Amino acid sequence: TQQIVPFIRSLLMPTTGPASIPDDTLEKHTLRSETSTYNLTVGDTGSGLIVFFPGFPGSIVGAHYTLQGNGNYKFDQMLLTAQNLPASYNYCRLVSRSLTVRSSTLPLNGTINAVTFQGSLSELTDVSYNGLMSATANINDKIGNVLVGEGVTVLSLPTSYDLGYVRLGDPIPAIGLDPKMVATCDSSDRPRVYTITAADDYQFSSQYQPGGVTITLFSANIDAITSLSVGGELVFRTSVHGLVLGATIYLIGFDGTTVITRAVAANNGLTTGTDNLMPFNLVIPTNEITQPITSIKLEIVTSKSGGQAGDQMSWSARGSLAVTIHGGNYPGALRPVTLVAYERVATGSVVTVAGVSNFELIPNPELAKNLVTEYGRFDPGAMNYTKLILSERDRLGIKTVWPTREYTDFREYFMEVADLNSPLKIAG
Amino acid sequence: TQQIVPFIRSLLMPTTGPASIPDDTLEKHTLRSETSTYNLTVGDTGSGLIVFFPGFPGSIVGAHYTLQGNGNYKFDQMLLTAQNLPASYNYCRLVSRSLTVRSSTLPGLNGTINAVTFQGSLSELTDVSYNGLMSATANINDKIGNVLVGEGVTVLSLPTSYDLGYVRLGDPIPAIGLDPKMVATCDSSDRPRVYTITAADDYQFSSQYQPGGVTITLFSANIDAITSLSVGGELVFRTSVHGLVLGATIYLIGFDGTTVITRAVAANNGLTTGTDNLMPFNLVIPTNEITQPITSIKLEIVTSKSGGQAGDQMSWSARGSLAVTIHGGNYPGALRPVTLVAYERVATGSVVTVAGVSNFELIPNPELAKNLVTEYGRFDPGAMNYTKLILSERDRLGIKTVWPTREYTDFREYFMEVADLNSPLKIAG
Amino acid sequence: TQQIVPFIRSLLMPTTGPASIPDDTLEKHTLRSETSTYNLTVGDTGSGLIVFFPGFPGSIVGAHYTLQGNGNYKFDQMLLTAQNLPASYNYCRLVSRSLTVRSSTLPGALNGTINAVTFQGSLSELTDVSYNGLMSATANINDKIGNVLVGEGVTVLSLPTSYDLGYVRLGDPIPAIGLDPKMVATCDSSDRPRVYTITAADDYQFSSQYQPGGVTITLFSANIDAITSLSVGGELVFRTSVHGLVLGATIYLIGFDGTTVITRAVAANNGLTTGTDNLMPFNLVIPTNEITQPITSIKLEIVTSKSGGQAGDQMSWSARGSLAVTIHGGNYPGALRPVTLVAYERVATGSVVTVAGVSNFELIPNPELAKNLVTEYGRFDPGAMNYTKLILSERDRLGIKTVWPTREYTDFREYFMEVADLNSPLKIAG
Amino acid sequence: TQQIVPFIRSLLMPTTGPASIPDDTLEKHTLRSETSTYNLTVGDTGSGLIVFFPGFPGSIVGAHYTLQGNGNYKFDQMLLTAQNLPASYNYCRLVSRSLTVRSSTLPLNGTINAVTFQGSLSELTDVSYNGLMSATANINDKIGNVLVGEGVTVLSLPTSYDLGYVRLGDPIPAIGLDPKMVATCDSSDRPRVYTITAADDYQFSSQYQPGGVTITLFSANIDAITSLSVGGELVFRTSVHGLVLGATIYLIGFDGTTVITRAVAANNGLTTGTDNLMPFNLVIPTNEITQPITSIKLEIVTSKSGGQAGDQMSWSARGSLAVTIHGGNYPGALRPVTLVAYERVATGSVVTVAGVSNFELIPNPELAKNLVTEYGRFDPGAMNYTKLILSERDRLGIKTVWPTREYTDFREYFMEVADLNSPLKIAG
Ligand SMILES: [Ca+2]
Repeated sequence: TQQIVPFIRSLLMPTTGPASIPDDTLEKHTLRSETSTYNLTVGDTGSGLIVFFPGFPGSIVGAHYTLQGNGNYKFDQMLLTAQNLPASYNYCRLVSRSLTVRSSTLPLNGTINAVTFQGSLSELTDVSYNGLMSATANINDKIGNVLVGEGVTVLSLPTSYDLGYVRLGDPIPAIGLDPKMVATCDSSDRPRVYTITAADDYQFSSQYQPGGVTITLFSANIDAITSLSVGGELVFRTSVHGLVLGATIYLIGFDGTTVITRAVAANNGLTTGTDNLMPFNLVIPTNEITQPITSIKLEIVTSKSGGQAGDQMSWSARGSLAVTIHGGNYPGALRPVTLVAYERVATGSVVTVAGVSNFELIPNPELAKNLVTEYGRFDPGAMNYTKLILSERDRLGIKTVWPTREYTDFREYFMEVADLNSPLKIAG
Repeated sequence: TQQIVPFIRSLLMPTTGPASIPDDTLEKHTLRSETSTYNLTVGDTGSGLIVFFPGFPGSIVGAHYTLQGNGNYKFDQMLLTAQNLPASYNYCRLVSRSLTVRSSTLPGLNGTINAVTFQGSLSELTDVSYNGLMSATANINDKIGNVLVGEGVTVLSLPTSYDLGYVRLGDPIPAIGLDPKMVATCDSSDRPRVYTITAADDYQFSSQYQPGGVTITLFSANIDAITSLSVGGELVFRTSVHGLVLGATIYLIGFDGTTVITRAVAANNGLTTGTDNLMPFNLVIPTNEITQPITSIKLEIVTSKSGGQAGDQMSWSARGSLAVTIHGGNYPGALRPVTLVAYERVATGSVVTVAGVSNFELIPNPELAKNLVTEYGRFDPGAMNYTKLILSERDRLGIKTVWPTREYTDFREYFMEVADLNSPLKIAG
Repeated sequence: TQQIVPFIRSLLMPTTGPASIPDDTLEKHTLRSETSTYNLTVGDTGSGLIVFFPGFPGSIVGAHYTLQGNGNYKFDQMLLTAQNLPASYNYCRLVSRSLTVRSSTLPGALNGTINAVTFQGSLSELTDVSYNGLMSATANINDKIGNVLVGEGVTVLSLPTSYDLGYVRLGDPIPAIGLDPKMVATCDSSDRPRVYTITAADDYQFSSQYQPGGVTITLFSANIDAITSLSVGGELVFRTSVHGLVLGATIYLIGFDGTTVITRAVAANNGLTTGTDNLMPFNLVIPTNEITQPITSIKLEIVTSKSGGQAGDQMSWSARGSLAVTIHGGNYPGALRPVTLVAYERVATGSVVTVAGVSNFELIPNPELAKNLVTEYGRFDPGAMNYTKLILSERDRLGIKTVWPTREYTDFREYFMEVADLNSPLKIAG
Repeated sequence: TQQIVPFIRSLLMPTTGPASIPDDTLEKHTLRSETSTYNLTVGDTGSGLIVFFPGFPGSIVGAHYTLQGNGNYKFDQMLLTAQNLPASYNYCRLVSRSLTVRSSTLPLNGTINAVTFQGSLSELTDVSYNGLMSATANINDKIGNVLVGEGVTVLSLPTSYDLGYVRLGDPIPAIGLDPKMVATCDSSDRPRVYTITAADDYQFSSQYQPGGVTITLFSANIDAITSLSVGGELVFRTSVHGLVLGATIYLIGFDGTTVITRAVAANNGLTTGTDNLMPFNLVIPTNEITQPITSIKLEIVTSKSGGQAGDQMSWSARGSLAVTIHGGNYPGALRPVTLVAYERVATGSVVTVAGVSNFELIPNPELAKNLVTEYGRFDPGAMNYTKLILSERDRLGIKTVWPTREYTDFREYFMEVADLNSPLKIAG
């Protein structure tokens, strides 16, 4: 520390403002802060979960779920940046981010457990208040039973530097006959791909039914916050004449709710002694994803034209599908997740979220006319200092989740120099 | 500056030759320069536009458009590297590049130049007129106005990110096939760009019967492509009317409004009542089909009926989104920064001369690799820090992406004041 | 060199253990070593080829092929890491790797030599893979070694092809339930895909007389590379003047040994209508587990038959379209790219060619292991990367090879690594 | 640089005058400069090509070709030294050379592309204005789209030192009955040899023709500016009686034009069941070569004494030829070539060439009576300095082809000491 190092200051105290990442990604950019402010209402059980995406390169900060009588979560709302970055910028990179979670009202209130998990949302094996505590072995990535009144601070720590600029989901110039037409340029670099072999000569056998017989061929945990696509093909064989197949893909939210439902093939006759192809050509736009996607499943309906008492409908199925979630493997886009769980909070009280997110940004064409961009400030040793700090993360006690009181202490313990500027004022 | 720093020299004075980028991308490579030389002819209006892709990792340097009586641009030709890199190399990275635009011959001084570097791809520019260019950036060192054509302009490529991966060039891959016109390449793929177009969300179509059908343009959207791309996704059609037949075509439109590529996506396609009718998109567009930069995509649909009469009212509902993936499209330099050089008031028939040097890190193809030694880059510490410092002070140093050539020449000699032979190595021991 | 530099030590002497790569990719990770041990049996010809993927970010180390009487190679087995990384970890980055190849046992035989090269391309890109032909795959003298005695053996050392690489997703199983026992769901290496584009036809005219059973053609064949999952997309469009033509089409993915690895019917029994486009879409996804050996080429066959049929019937169609073969994470440096070939010949039939290696990784544990596996940011030492850059910059004058006569590598180890100095007065400090 | 180094000065600024090459070739010699001055006229297409032989040890500097409507070149003239060195000197060595090409009149004018190619003229795969640019990979051996008004400077850079003295094509004392008798002593050291196996049991078969049937047995690219010879033998076998063979060798110029035509065997009966020899004993003197030779071809005429409708004439041929071009492999004699191409220059305008060539020379016997010769000035470190400079050629930007403006700048940037001579004038 001398004066200090703008980047370290920004990284460890994001509410302080942005600084350019001192890596090798030399783009002309501009630096911005976006606040997040939410007043969430506590449900009947007095318990709930905030899912944060600490590294998300853009306006999505997290999602809030209330816990219900029956032990299920129920989606409340997305937690966003104050304004929608893709409306003004085309490219983006996360510099630093911190969020504060505490109670503000009562109609004192319970406790908080928090973890930073090194995987995407659907990968967590246990998301209960208590179960959170073992999502990492890292002591500085979990905090237990912090009083809600005092609150918790979530600090975003890096998962890789020299990251590319991410395209935001920015609207692209387009005209179309449909009012509800939407055209964007999506986060794409570093896609995540899931491959699901749904069937390898899977035999299906069942008696006839008016209305048909529905099965769930598979269900698989995947993650998506933004646009994705499904490709691939199932091949069906049969000895039985006049079978008609229906198939639907469901994308399921964290709360078990159907987020998206897409008929992949409806009313589709099967021919005897031939391959019957069922292609998958799904594109799911960002705006359709009303809450984080947590799993994908495929249902198949089998029915017969004629039909009787005992008819026995049978088919064989083979094939694999590929689920590409665009930009999904970009560190921060899905990957690190910070869960903040609260319980025993009085029903009707307010859980207050306040955060600052800092970005390197490239303006969209209209803003670029009035927004000057520059290469980052050069200070050598900024990156080495960051590397040193992170290297000593555990001995320094630099947490991703803090009791706010402890984070406040840390701020003043660190940051003991901010020294005006000695004789520039008297120099010459 | 001590002696100097090969990379800085190469970056600021590309005509000087190549140097390895001093980042962390440690590959065994070889360093090469490729010249670009063009003598472009000025059209009737005395006005035109050169689109440069200053950061393009490969042989595509830009494109020339003439401006026409009716105010439209008309494509002239691609501006390329002297030789086709993908014929000899498989992987590539741009080190540095500069280009010069000026007039040489006058027919039996000519006008002015405006230039900008725009931080987006070609189709993203809101205004591409000679005058309108000047506001594409707010950055004073990324625009230059009313430079005399005789003196000319210098385009200097400034970085948009280091630690970039090697890009696969569009290199031919060994292949045999029954078709003479068969082409197999391995394309720039890393860092794709993806556009998502929701063309319809229960869009109702309604119209009276027509012999030959009724054609509509469902959507049109600005996209960018110079190299291979693909279109995926699906539209779903519903209808109450029997015997409707659908035709659908995708058009990829050039900067000059011209159709570059036209692909029937579904021709003659009967719609069944009370069911989803699927129209999949499985398009792959190879690089060699893209004769000029793609600027927009549109989809037309033809609706016709088997029978047909006077008043028949054909109706359908449509739902679905498409995804346009342009391979390696988000790789910084591949589409992103664009430098426009516009000229006007140049006498018709005069020559606008382009001369450039492009510098590359390259990996040879298998046949060349047998005779082309590759190495890790020369190590000099502080090269990257010095680059970072220079760029950090870009504006106070006045390091432009577009220069009046005279000012760039001055800068060269102002900078580069040491190139000092090599003092007593010659007398050492 | 002072003490030394853990990373350089790991890079140049991988059997020594792992160290964090001193680049800018700051992830909380853990460091691990995985051994590779194989005892390969020499075939009838006394000759064979080991294909190594020195930079592979994961458990695939290489593949062994024996050479046969007829001059063809025949796949033996994949060479892997001791345990399957994707079963325990989700993300991975290669730190360093070295492998040893030597004779250990013989029947009865005093012959046997190794030629080896590191080729800066993927397997299918090599123009000549014969024992002798290897020697010209690079011009780099420190990337080839010739006629090393098999008894002494060869050392393959993995040298970097780029730092600041992203973590690669391993082919890790993803939680899934399904009606099929043989159901498999993974999250694959995807970042940095490789894409091949094949224009299979541009108004290609087909013409042939009728045949019971049909007339099969190979429309195209193209060299591609795949070790892990890939997909095929695109479309062919067929036109015809002849009524009642039925088309069959199959894609074959062919192994290095000319053997069919994967065969997928793309369209079987498919009637063509007169005066219209007839679409043949490609919607293929090939999962990793189906790829039993490295894929070296792709070909498409088309069968043309007619419902009726007679003596002279002349079946004709026109075809247009291109396909795209995406191999997931294929362009990630190391995934396909550098290949080291170790060829042996004149080894006595029935003798053992022994492979021993160590691979070092930066790893992120899967959710179950993450509960008990502490992860950290890498040890900071400044000048580690500069020192690496210096070393590599002077690679040729230092004689740092990717393929060594083992005896020469051993000498190099002791020539380098002349300081490992205990730790002077910490023991007496205060 | 101290004062400077005469040789480096001469090498980098040839217009400055000659200096002795500081190698080990210690001959008593004399130093001379010869200018080259040409005013070339631009043809109909406004386009043309100047071929320079930058290293030529003697009076041949280059050749000018105009480009024609049909895309062919047409030879204009040889570009020579001001006076014919072989008339006055017997031996010679090139020290340094520079030439300038620019427009001097109009009847504003076009552009120049230039390259130095490390091979002889006929070896260039592409000689078009645009194609030139890829003849080398060396950035300092090519220059693109230089304005003709400003012009280009060609600088000759070494291709080997410790070269022998070359015999010029000097006239030798001789008397003869023929007025047109010419006797010279030619550049011979380091011959270049081409070997052409024209036939290895090549079967010829064709129907009879009054006047015969002519074939071109082979055509091969070779290079010659000065004297050459053709040796070797073809052997013909046949089953057919009364066949008569004619054979002619053509040496073809760069412009596709026949430079030299020599009947090798005219009217030559073939005997059945025997080898029929056709020897090659050609000597081509320098003075017959009116423009650079670019290829050699051999035509054979086959005719029959009798002759009818269908007669079928057949022969088998075997043998190889050797083309020796005297002194051809002497570095500079054929080897490096610098091409200066211009286009878009107005028809009728003058392209002006001005150059200086510097030589080490040994006078002919008559001049030797009045021309003092000496061993070169000794300065140690001259050669090391040259080696250093050339070793750093690319970082110093020492080009073989320059935009003249850039070369002029270089001259004044270099050559910053030429310091009179401080107190010799005041010494003692
Ligand atoms: Ca870096």
